[PDB]
Amino acid sequence: AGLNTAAKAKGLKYFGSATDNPELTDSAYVAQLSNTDDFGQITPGNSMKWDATEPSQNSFSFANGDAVVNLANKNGQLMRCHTLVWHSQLPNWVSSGSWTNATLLAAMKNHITNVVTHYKGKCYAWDVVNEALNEDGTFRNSVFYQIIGPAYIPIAFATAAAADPDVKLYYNDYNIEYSGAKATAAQNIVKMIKAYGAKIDGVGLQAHFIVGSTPSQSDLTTVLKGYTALGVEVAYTELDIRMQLPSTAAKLAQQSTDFQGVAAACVSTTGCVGVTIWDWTDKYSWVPSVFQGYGAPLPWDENYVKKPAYDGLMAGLGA
Ligand SMILES: O[C@@H]1[C@@H](O)[C@H](O[C@@H]2CO[C@H](O)[C@H](O)[C@H]2O)OC[C@H]1O
Ligand SMILES: *[C@@H]1O[C@H](CO)[C@@H](O)[C@H](O)[C@H]1NC(C)=O
Repeated sequence: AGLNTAAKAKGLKYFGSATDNPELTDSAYVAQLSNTDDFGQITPGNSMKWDATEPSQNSFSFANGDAVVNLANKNGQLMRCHTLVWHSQLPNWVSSGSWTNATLLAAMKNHITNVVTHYKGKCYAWDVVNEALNEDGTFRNSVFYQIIGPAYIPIAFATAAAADPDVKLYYNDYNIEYSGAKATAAQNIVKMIKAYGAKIDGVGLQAHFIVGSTPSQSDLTTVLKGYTALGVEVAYTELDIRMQLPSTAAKLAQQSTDFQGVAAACVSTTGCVGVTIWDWTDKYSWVPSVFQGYGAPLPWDENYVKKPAYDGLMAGLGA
């Protein structure tokens, strides 16, 4: 009957979607987000990030994150929880701080423990560290890397695992879905976390792709299997396939095949537990405001009508 039923028929745990709190007032939107034929899983796009959950040091704020969890709960949908440690969407107090390793570590760990404990039992997975890599596979020079060094990564994982030993702990990034230095470096992150003795369960592959320039199914699959070989699971976490505007029939058809290969790569890899799209309607995509001249990235259009990419996903899921 839909993306989520099809995914689960093939052994995935879910097909899901991100959302954000302003969208939850739109009844037609909510009705489709709440359609469990299509979505068995939800990710909050913004309300579990650091700025949203710890706007001042030791002063936590969960209303907006909780409202997304309550909608998934109402629907019987799983949650992915996103994201504990990331260089973006930090509150001023983190980015402007005069830190030592000891004082930043205490603040980071306190952030993790409080947010993960708050959501204990409520998340299928956490994206514990997000976007820690440069494109060449070096570490991104965030505040956390500059002050703490590489250890911030395993320390973050270990702190999350202490707070909630059951939730799947993921490393999440973009441009780690195709073969190259960045994906190799993401494998090396998995290895490093375990060499520290810390827990990592999954690799999250954002999958912000471009129509006509999407990784092939074969390379996607090689990359997925390069992570599952390490003894972790994998998921596509933020799938969207942005097109160079204007939209045309031919671009919409290409977009379909591009989405199809992503779904099919996940099915083909035992250990790929699911796909989440970064919202589901073009109306609410983050893409146009960030990638100038691109848009129409999702399987429904801006009036909530299915595009050819819906069918491409269904075909890649073998439905
Ligand atoms: O802020 C980051 C964006 O930079 C990231 O942009 C990448 C750039 O490389 C490719 O173009 C990839 O397709 C895009 O998504 O996307 C995640 C976001 O948080
Ligand atoms: C910060 O402290 C931890 C020990 O808590 C350590 O693993 C790491 O090397 C330190 N980093 C730096 C840059 O001093």
